[PDB]
Amino acid sequence: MSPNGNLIRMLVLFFLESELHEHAAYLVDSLWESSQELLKDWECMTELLLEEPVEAMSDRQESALIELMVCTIRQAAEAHPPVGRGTRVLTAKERKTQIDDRNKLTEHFIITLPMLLSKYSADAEKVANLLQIPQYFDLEIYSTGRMEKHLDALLKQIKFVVEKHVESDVLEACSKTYSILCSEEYTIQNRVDIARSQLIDEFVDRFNHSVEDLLQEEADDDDIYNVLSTLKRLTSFHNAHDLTKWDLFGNCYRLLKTGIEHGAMPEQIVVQALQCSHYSILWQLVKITDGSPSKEDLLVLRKTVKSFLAVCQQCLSNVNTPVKEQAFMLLCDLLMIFSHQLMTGGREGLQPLVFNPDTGLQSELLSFVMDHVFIDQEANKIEALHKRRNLLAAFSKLIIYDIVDMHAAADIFKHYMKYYNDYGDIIKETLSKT
Ligand SMILES: Cc1occc1C(=O)Nc1ccncc1
Repeated sequence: MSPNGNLIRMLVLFFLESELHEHAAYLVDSLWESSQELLKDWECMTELLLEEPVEAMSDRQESALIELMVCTIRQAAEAHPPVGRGTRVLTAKERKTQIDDRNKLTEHFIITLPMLLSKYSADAEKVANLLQIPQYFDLEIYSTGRMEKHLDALLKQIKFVVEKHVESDVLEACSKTYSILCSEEYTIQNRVDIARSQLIDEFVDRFNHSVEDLLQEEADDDDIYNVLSTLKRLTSFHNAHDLTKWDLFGNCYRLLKTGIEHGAMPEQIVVQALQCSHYSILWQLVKITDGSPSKEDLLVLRKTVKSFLAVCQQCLSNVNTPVKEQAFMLLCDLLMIFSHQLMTGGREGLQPLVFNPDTGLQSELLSFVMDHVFIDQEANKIEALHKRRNLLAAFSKLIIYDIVDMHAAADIFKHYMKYYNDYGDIIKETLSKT
């Protein structure tokens, strides 16, 4: 009870103080054969986190307990070592345990996860880590346990969280949590759908008034905060939720047009308005793949796509390189999606939606690569390199399927590989003689 609480308090200290385990997931996995009983005392944990002391817990150790708690909850639910330690056939008794564990952590965390979110509402890192939990719930128990009350509680708290936060980690964690609760059962489906589309509506109104405030305006620092703040939330959700019924593309399109014309739109507002527009378009495509869509259906989406390909192209010329990257990424996505590939799986109705990038665009997709993939000059650089890598791999796809001139490409890859082709073999010797 407090005998387990001491063992957990010390286990959190051995993790932080000793870089003998870097990764929580890996620590827990290693101790799992040997200390399963302790690592699934979930009441003991939620207690430590929620209770006031009689030695108090410091911000950093709390964070660590929460991260270890989630890792235990996974390993119990999945009943297999995490990604990186995997090698998968359970015995009668292993399976029987998995079922009993899942029941325990669900019954428990349904009750307690709302209270954890409550208490730690402003700690983005903590909230995002906590919201990884419902994915492991036996969601049917929101009916079985007559536990309707606690589902309202969770939803009340996910509201507070979205209303308080703008970090893309938190928001995404909030979007995924809805997707999980929202479609997993029918019993609960209806309830969640309502909470969601209320949450949305509130943020579309704010966004829309915020858009108007800004474009009508001299433009206040607040005018800029309000537009961005709301957009971010809607962009986050628009990935896994189909918000097409609210014409978001419309207002994003204006934001982007104003930033090109008068050239004075904040860089984060542009990037978000780009991403949000893209998500608008993919969900427009999905409805039009699955329906039996008419002529005008197609042609109205086409104009939307060309008017947007235009915006992304123009946005390559934005001063702020983050814009350029977003611009580029969406161009290299969209040009691939709205290729002739779109007439695979018998879907040759979609011919009018196909796009071939003109010369001027192809040349600017060659530009960016020389200017922003292949550049002259800690952990911010290994993360920066993997991105230019993705920007290039996304550009690679366009070259292979002849959507940009495959020879103009090759000549840039020639130019920058020059020293590998000129002096590489003489480097080869070196790393076999030293
Ligand atoms: C670091 C590196 O990256 C690519 C090539 C090399 C390289 O040549 N390293 C080296 C040269 C001479 N002695 C020892 C090592």
